Amino acid sequence: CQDVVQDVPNVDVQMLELYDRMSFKDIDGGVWKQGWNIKYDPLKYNAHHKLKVFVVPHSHNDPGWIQTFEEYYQHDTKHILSNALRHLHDNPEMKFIWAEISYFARFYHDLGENKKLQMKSIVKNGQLEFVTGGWVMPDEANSHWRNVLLQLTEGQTWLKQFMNVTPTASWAIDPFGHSPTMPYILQKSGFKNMLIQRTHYSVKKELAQQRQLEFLWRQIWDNKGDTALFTHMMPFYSYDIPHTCGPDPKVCCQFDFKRMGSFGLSCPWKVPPRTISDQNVAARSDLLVDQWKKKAELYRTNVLLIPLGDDFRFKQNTEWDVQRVNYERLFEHINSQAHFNVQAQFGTLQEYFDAVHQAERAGQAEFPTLSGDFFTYADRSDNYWSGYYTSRPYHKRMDRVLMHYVRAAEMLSAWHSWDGMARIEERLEQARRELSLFQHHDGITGTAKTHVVVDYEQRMQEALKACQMVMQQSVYRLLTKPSIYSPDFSFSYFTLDDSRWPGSGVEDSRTTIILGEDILPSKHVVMHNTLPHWREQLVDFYVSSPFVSVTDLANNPVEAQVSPVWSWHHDTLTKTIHPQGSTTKYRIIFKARVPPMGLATYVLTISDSKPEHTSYASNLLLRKNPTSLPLGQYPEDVKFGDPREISLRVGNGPTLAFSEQGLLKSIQLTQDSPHVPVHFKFLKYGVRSHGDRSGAYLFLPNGPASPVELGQPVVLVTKGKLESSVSVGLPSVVHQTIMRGGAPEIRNLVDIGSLDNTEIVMRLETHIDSGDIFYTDLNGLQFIKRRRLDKLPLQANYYPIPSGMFIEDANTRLTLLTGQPLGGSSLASGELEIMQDRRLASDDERGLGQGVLDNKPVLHIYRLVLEKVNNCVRPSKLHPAGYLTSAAHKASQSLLDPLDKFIFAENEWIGAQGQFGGDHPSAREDLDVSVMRRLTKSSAKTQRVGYVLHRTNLMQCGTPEEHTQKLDVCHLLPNVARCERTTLTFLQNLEHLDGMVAPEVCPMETAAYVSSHS
Ligand SMILES: O=C1N[C@@H]2[C@@H](O)[C@@H](O)[C@H](O)[C@@H](CO)N2C1=O
Ligand SMILES: CC(=O)N[C@@H]1[C@@H](O)[C@H](O)[C@@H](CO)O[C@H]1O
Ligand SMILES: [Zn+2]
Repeated sequence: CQDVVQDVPNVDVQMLELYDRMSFKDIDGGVWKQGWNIKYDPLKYNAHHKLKVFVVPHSHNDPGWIQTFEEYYQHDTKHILSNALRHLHDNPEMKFIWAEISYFARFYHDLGENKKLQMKSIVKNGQLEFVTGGWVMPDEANSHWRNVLLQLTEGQTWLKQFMNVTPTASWAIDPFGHSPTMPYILQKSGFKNMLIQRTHYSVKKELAQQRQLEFLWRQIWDNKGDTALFTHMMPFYSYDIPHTCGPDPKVCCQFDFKRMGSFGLSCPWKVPPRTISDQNVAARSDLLVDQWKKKAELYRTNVLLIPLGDDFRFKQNTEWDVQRVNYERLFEHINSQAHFNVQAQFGTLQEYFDAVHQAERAGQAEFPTLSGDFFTYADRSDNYWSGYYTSRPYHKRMDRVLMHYVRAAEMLSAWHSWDGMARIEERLEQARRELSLFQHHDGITGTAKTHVVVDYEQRMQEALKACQMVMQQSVYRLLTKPSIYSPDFSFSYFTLDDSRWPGSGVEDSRTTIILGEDILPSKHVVMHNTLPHWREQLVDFYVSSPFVSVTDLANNPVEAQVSPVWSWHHDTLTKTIHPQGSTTKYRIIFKARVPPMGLATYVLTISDSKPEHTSYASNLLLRKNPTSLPLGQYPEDVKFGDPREISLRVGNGPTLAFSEQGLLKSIQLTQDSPHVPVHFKFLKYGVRSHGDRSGAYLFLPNGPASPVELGQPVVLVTKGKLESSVSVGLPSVVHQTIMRGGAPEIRNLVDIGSLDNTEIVMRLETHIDSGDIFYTDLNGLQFIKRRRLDKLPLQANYYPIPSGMFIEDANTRLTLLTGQPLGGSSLASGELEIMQDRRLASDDERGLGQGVLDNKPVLHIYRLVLEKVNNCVRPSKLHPAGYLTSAAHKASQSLLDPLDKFIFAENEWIGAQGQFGGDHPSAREDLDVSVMRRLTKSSAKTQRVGYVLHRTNLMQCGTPEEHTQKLDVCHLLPNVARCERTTLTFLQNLEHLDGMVAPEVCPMETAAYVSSHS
């Protein structure tokens, strides 16, 4: 295993270092506004060294943006694809590339057999080529690597089955910034080449000047280079035709033949395109070839890539003709005029890459190596796209919840082969596809129109229902005596109970377990643990009585804690935000111990009085002029008091101190240790009255944030043996700090209401000597070192916080883990801040046509970990990466993949069993079975189950952490006949594993295996 901590990779271009050196000056470079006047030696080419030009026709189709997926399909895409089939069939030399498989699949299944055969033929002959082959062209900032792989697999699996092809070249022309997580996954999925476009204009200029636009992109910790994937970065401002033929858009626009009038399009540079004729082809070619030759000066080979397309292009038949015939005339002239020394033709992306590498092997070019990412993107001036790291936070949080339900549903149902009548495969396919669709760069990014966001939400809601159905049917089968099991595939044996989504204060949807002497004395509940190691975790349920006790299936009592059900209300009358307690609903909390990738059953029983093993939390409402708070049967009376600082400590864990406004002020790890200053504070950012306005994409603050006026907020303190908390009703936010014995959990019920042109940020102020350094993660896969640059505006220092961020000095580190992707940064030494929500009144001129005024209450969740790290073996100062500690990683897992809770629906569960998976290996803490999915339907003689195994890297800080069993995924199911290592998409076998054993992976490595069973 390569060491991912101690060896600083030696690369030609390291983005953090590059950023440190760059001046980022935004000067007018001429026709190429953000570049310079490119010059080339005409004698560079001759009959012995020609310029090979590949014009690649394409059509960018958004699976939702200003119209819904289905709306675009009916209005544009089905026509584009139908005419593409016709035109490519009739013109053998014409080419076309396609990226979004969600649309292709939607179109394909509506075709007759005659057309399906014609389609298979033009793909087979190379005219129609799929690039990337994912369900969508995913966002690369907010997306979790697990979902990026999910959507890639959904698209490629469909392609292999129906088109018999698997793309090895990726095309990403629209994501707003790019992440190294992509080459990571692609390289492990058979890819050999990739292309990106949206990168900071300053970076494009810098790399173009050194001809480093094509590079071998390796991971920041990879010293050997085995993760390297050849990458091509386009050099200009856009992927449209005016910005892809050469440096001068005024000239290139003349070669977009759809802009002549009848199509309702024109050239903003004022010179229209002109139909090519024998009388002007020489002058036209001279202009075009000159553009090509200038673009060619930016690359290292004599092979040039010229994309030809734009949004939803190549729709009308007349459009196909106008682009094809005119370019055909240019090619004939150019290719026959020796003095040009050019050979131009229509081609595909793979053809371009193949030619480049043939040149490379001929020794005409040596490519540079590069590590780092391409955030935060800016397309012009100070317009940085850091706003979408937070836009529509409700759906960003929903993405993470569905991510987990999909994993749990596929895993729980994978243990058995199911009858088609169970509709398991059906429901799972829908769930995977709806979540996959949302990975689109206008989905999770929060940059779509309001009705399109509603469509995505509806689709995800259906996906959640689908996973619940599969999950509960699975639990019933896994925990019911075989000879008793009698399933009704349409029946709900269990109901999922989720305490954090939509969340308290967002939607009152969780069911209360109703117990009563005259109705039902007890109820069975089941917990599921998707993680490959034993796990204990407090779980809670709503019960109709406070006198409830818990036991496991062996009837052993389990220590429990009952607390009231508190809900906050903005009191329209008194004009205050205060809590109300339930008088008929209570929360029971207890620790559930669940096997690796397994299940554990518990029983809740009612009694007339306080049961021996159940304690009751105390409650303190702090504020002036309080009123009574009755709680029905609740044993203890609520206490009151004037606002005052308070301190709490659950178990033998950390001691937390709070201000009189209910906000964290300090943390004391041990009774010896000092009270470390850790202050939570809420501030607001505004919008400029002059210049450009912030919108769904852009973050253009009107200076540093200003503190939110808190007034005298009401604070509620709940103190219990197992769980305690401090909640405060602040303007726009009900802030809660929960303590269960270890790292505290933070929950924010965010309701920005009608506060227009306001962005709410949560900041942590400490004394940590972090300087200008901080760390943020990329797609929940790796942590990259960031350096605050004062030479760049505030918004440029904001980065995606998909799962976590941290700051540290020689001895102390503060890590904030998130349960949803949001934007954040460290604007000053010792600080950390993350945006909660943003309501913007205007459009930010990027095509959306609206501001963001559809905010809705959302429950954001986090874990705050303060740790001493002076004893940890950390990377040297020059290393571009950072790594979490064991505690921080486990805290992240508690947020992203919590235990699942099921409540038995009926009154009696006959044949109920107490546990499943007790014999499953409890793997090392840094190892995870990211995906478990049965790949075969019941009718297959040889059953196949695929597994994706990921091992992160945790810092060694002096903790013995030992005794754990080896996990061999290939033996998790009986009767294994063979074990093979496959690409991450399970589509290609790479190794036949001897002994049928799947070996564990190295730190930061990800592997996929498929076990076959007879
Ligand atoms: O013409 C445009 N093309 C891209 C779209 O494809 C869309 O997904 C982007 O959000 C949006 C970002 O500006 N886009 C445009 O305005
Ligand atoms: C779809 C089909 O049956 N056609 C075959 C395919 O099975 C085979 O894998 C491929 C090799 O690339 O050659 C095609 O002609
Ligand atoms: Zn797009």
